[PDB]
Amino acid sequence: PKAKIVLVGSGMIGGVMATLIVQKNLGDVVLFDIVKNMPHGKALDTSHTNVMAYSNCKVSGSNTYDDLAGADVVIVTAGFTKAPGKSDKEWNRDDLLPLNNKIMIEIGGHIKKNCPNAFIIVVTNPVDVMVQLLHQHSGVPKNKIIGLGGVLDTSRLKYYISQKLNVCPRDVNAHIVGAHGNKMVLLKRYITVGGIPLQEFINNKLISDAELEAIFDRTVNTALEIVNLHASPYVAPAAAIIEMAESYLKDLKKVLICSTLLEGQYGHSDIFGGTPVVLGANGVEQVIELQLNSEEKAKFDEAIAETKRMKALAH
Amino acid sequence: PKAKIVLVGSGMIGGVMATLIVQKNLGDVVLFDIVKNMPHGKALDTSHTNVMAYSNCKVSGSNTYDDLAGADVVIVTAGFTKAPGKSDKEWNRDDLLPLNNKIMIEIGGHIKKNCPNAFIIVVTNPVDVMVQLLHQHSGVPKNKIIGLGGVLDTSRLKYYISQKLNVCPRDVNAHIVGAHGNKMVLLKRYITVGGIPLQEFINNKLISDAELEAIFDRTVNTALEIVNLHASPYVAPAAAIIEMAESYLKDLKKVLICSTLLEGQYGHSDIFGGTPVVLGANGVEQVIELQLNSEEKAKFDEAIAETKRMKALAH
Amino acid sequence: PKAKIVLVGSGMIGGVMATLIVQKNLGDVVLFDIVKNMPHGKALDTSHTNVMAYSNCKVSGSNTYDDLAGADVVIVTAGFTKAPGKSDKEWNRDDLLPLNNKIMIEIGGHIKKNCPNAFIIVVTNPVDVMVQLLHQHSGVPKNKIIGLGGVLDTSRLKYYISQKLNVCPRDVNAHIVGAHGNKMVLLKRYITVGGIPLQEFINNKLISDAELEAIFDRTVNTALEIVNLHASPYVAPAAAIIEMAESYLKDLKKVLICSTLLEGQYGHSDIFGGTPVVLGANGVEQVIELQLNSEEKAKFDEAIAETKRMKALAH
Amino acid sequence: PKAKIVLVGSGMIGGVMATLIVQKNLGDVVLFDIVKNMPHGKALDTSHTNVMAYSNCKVSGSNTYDDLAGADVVIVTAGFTKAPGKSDKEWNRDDLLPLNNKIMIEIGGHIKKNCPNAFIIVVTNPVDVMVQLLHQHSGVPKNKIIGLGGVLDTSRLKYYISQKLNVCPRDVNAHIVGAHGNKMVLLKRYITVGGIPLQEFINNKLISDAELEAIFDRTVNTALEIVNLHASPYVAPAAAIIEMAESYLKDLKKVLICSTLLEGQYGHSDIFGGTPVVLGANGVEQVIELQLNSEEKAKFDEAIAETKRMKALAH
Ligand SMILES: NC(=O)C1=CN([C@@H]2O[C@H](COP(=O)(O)OP(=O)(O)OC[C@H]3O[C@@H](n4cnc5c(N)ncnc54)[C@H](O)[C@@H]3O)[C@@H](O)[C@H]2O)C=CC1
Ligand SMILES: NC(=O)C1=CN([C@@H]2O[C@H](COP(=O)(O)OP(=O)(O)OC[C@H]3O[C@@H](n4cnc5c(N)ncnc54)[C@H](O)[C@@H]3O)[C@@H](O)[C@H]2O)C=CC1
Ligand SMILES: NC(=O)C1=CN([C@@H]2O[C@H](COP(=O)(O)OP(=O)(O)OC[C@H]3O[C@@H](n4cnc5c(N)ncnc54)[C@H](O)[C@@H]3O)[C@@H](O)[C@H]2O)C=CC1
Ligand SMILES: NC(=O)C1=CN([C@@H]2O[C@H](COP(=O)(O)OP(=O)(O)OC[C@H]3O[C@@H](n4cnc5c(N)ncnc54)[C@H](O)[C@@H]3O)[C@@H](O)[C@H]2O)C=CC1
Ligand SMILES: O=C(O)c1nsnc1O
Ligand SMILES: O=C(O)c1nsnc1O
Ligand SMILES: O=C(O)c1nsnc1O
Ligand SMILES: O=C(O)c1nsnc1O
Repeated sequence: PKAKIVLVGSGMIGGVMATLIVQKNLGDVVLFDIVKNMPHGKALDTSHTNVMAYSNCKVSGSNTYDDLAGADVVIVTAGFTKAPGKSDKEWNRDDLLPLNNKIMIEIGGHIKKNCPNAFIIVVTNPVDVMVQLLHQHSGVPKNKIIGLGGVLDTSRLKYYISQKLNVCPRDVNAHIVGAHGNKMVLLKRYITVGGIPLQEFINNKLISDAELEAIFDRTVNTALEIVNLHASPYVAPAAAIIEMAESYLKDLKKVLICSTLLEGQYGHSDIFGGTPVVLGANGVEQVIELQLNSEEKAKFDEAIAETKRMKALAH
Repeated sequence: PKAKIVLVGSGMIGGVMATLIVQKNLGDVVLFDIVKNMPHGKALDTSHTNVMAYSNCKVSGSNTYDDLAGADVVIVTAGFTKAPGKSDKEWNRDDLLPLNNKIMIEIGGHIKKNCPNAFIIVVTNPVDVMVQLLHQHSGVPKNKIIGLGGVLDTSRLKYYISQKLNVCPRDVNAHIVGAHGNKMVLLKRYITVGGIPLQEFINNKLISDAELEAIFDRTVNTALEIVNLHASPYVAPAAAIIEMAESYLKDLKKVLICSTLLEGQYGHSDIFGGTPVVLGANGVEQVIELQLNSEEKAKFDEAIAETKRMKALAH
Repeated sequence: PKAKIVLVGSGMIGGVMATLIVQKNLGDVVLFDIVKNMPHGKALDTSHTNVMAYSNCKVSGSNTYDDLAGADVVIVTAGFTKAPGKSDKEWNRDDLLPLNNKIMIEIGGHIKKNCPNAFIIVVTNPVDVMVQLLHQHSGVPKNKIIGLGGVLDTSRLKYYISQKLNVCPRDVNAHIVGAHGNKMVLLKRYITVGGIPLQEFINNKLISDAELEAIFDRTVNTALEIVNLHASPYVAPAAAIIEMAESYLKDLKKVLICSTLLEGQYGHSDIFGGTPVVLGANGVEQVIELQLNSEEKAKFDEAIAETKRMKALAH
Repeated sequence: PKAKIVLVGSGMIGGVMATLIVQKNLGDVVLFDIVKNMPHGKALDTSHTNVMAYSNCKVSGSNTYDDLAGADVVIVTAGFTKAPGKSDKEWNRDDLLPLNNKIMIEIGGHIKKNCPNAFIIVVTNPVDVMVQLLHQHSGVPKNKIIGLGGVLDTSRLKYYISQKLNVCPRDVNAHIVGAHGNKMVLLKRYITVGGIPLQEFINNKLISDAELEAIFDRTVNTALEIVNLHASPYVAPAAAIIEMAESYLKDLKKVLICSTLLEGQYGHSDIFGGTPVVLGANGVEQVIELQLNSEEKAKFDEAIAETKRMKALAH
């Protein structure tokens, strides 16, 4: 029987996710939200695309937490997108902390009761904090919950480099680790193009170090760039989440960078941080530790310290 | 070289269209709008999905009409979604008439100048009126412009019946003609399930005539149902438009119900109305005239009369 | 975890099936055959396409019946393609009877022992006979075993008509029932184009009755036409089988014409015959009985009588 | 209008290619061969899959060279698969030289006359020799003709490593250069897993150097392994060719290792050899030169020397 996918939060990212799930025929979808009627409306609209897509996925709205019962995958976007009061210039994910904390606790209790065996993907910011909080309150095993970060951050870095080099976007591979936010760690040493070290393209003057520095800055500030032009990013975040959910559902075993519980990797324990993992039928099947140098490790440490700082304020 | 697809209007439907184009690798996309910066922001967000989708489609924003130059396909959603002043209870597509008319004229002039050989899909309501107005002002051949209607309306009818019968949505086929709006003509006689007349399923008590009447009413009022729950429909409309655009771009020759210039079919000329057409490389390759009975023709006439009434008020 | 799909028979059709399964990422594949080493060779070749296809399906060869253990779907092509001694001019599926009978019994015993809960698709000719024999010896429920016939036969009829009318092949729908072989029943009354009765296109002189008669004859004799040009058909048969297997695996609920146990439909019981069925997670979820007229019923009876004649000779 | 793809040679690889083209709706297909009727038979069988695939690609057979007229892409598999007289134990691509040389000249003349603007992919062995011969006789620009090699060879290396590491096959990237045959150059230094250097996985004892040496040997001898089990490889070769053809047709700009004219790269000129190239709308858009060390260069030189040796014998 089809997988049951519950989207806890039916806002902008939730809507794109439901659309992409039907396009890919991935499973039945529940759009859950605290807002009355809205999820039912989005679900109805989305359900009709089964015709155009040649798919057969139910799409239903919900205002009832117990509809989590029987969930195979739960995706959590519930929460605030901006500190009610701060300008778009001064956004920052850190300010979402006080707004989204209590929400993870409430959701965690309902997961523990209704679907303790579900695979969980957390999106709510600041994600590296929120994911651990949900882990602690839902009681699920460490191999069954991850947070969105690296797939999204690297899509931007990969894309921008592919534009400069005039190659297929997917042919650029790259790693961003530690945390999802302004302290994200961009690993220049681990960038490849068609499996070839980026340094060879730099040596050939096909792309310069200065151009790469500008792309790095653009990558870190992308969410901000989009807000200064439109609104909180939702299309690419949704596509990133679905790539993760799909790897689990279809046992693809893709290597994808996500927030996961660290147990000594990079010298860190008792905290979640971004690192390449392998996602398949058993959830997080492997946690891959990059063999970072001391300079890279120092930056990783800065990222973890910021997650810890915000974790303390959420309590 | 890739097709160039210009979305004239970068609102809700435009955003889903850009997303679906990248998912399907259909061509380069321009999100054009009169609103400053917003299209650039949506384009940036959407562009990153090339990575997750294994695609290579440029996505760019625009505030400049001359970016229509070189367009292979132009999709027009530009306009108003609601009479600024009327409640959601009392919506009606007819009220969008005074709000969207001048916009078609302006767009038509820019198409004539920049991309006279493009294939045009009109979405702005009331669509059967707006499409003819754009046809007259853009100067394009009758085989190169159509309006959205039947693919969207029938997706709802097909979906609702498939739910009751527990079969694949695409396996239900159905026809709604005349016009897109409250006078749409639902043809009960032309419904099939797996290619089998629906009447056989009625004879077998698998679905009743009364159940079908309720589905018919729900179908006509779907846009209203969604607004009373959320907002103007955008996900299914977008998927319907892309199915049409894809048939053209890839020379699929799909039979799809769209608004097209009538030249004697059903007894009507000099007006656009909804009817099955074949869409391929040469645009509207065939206009199919259903052999309607007198009772069905009477309803078709009512639909055309309403298009004519609104056409007169737009002038 | 991924579905396990065992192909009992690794000849021409088995090879295309394995290829298509990897293309669609449908599940792990076992190519089983009595021929030593050959299945291992085909499996190795096919396994490499996971790279090009972005898939992750194991493909393994087997010469051991107990590898049926854990099978979710079993597809049976094992047997003879031609009476060793008869020319290509005089082929006939009936002559395969004495060559393939004992093989179904042997396979059935291994299914009963190793995978009694698997969904079975039988291909070996004459299929309407062989499928019932396998049903009786494997002990599986009637909703869990079907035979290939109508999806393949109608693909030809649909294709040939689409060529004449210049429309998308999938837009032509049609029904062929009773049995797969020279007595197949072509139902002219149940042909549609874009959901529209074919008779309307005949009335419009877009296709004539005489042209349709020629297409009907070509359809019945297609296997023979291909043999007189090349060899036993294998590419379309494989695609037809995979469409069936996919509907089951992904709970699509497609209406597809297949050989299934009749329990009074068309007046027949205790025999398998071709009729539209709905295929989903629970196997044959629905058996649809077409409301045939007496002339059509007479032809259906002729088809069943031929299945019965050959059934008797197989015993 | 749809691309026209002519398969010059309708044997085993040609058949899989036609099937995959229809699955992907890539363009119209002509199966050309010198064997009477056979291509027509395969074309007929394959054409029916348009129904199951939701595609609309014509598939036609041909025994007439002038059907090359209007070709957008030409794929050449025409020739011998084995020296008529040598055992399967002692195969070797070198022995195909005397059997396939005159065939390239004949085909080249017909291309120059009928489709001088087509993009050409050469498969016939020994490929690095045959591709240059076809280049010289067809008169096409150097950016419009390539040979199959690295995409196929690396699929095996990538696959075998992915099996050991339990990750998605596509997540392993690797490079094999110089020539397609027993002198292929496997570059251990350029292997990555999820974009991470393979050496990190070796350091972590997840895979050993000894295991990699065995995989390397298996990779070079794969064609032989399959023949000792079944027959000349055809499924993966076909998938590799289609990935190349698709990158061209859809302007994907994928980095793919293929045989191309060298003009100083690696110190070599006036010969074709395997190296990463970028394939898009303009054919070979970029030729990428790996920054090989002296030890790797020495092996590249050995590969080129073997191509030169056989080139001389073909004249
Ligand atoms: N991890 C990452 O890489 C990214 C994280 N995000 C974060 O994801 C979150 C969602 O983003 P959007 O969808 O754009 O926001 P949105 O505001 O459009 O949607 C959030 C929805 O959650 C609902 N909600 C509030 N409490 C709830 C509860 N208890 N249960 C269910 N629903 C509840 C709200 O009514 C709202 O509809 C934000 O915190 C954003 O910062 C956004 C992009 C990327
Ligand atoms: N034909 C059909 O079956 C359907 C038609 N529609 C109609 O499509 C239209 C668009 O719907 P949505 O995208 O939801 O509305 P929306 O309001 O979200 O987007 C409309 C966009 O057009 C822009 N615009 C205004 N004048 C313009 C101009 N001269 N050039 C370019 N852009 C301009 C606006 O700034 C706005 O961003 C509405 O009229 C709606 O009624 C909606 C659903 C179905
Ligand atoms: N139902 C339908 O619409 C169609 C049915 N067919 C039938 O399907 C059958 C297979 O066709 P092809 O693949 O082209 O034939 P094929 O001859 O290429 O393959 C048959 C394979 O079965 C193997 N085999 C024999 N006994 C076996 C056993 N006990 N267990 C496992 N394998 C065994 C043979 O070694 C051979 O490799 C034929 O009977 C053909 O008539 C073919 C096309 C359509
Ligand atoms: N480059 C690579 O990585 C690989 C190359 N190959 C080579 O590709 C070639 C084809 O392989 P298969 O399809 O398995 O062989 P095959 O023997 O099944 O097909 C070759 C076909 O070419 C036909 N032919 C002969 N002369 C012709 C002409 N003048 N015009 C058109 N057709 C002609 C033959 O009748 C035959 O049907 C072989 O040389 C093989 O060694 C095979 C695998 C990989
Ligand atoms: O990175 C993003 O796209 C983003 N938008 S709002 N919150 C985020 O993490
Ligand atoms: O039918 C619709 O989905 C619709 N929403 S607003 N305007 C429309 O025609
Ligand atoms: O119908 C067919 O394609 C066929 N080829 S051999 N046996 C068959 O039923
Ligand atoms: O490498 C191969 O798959 C092959 N089979 S025969 N000739 C070849 O190059």
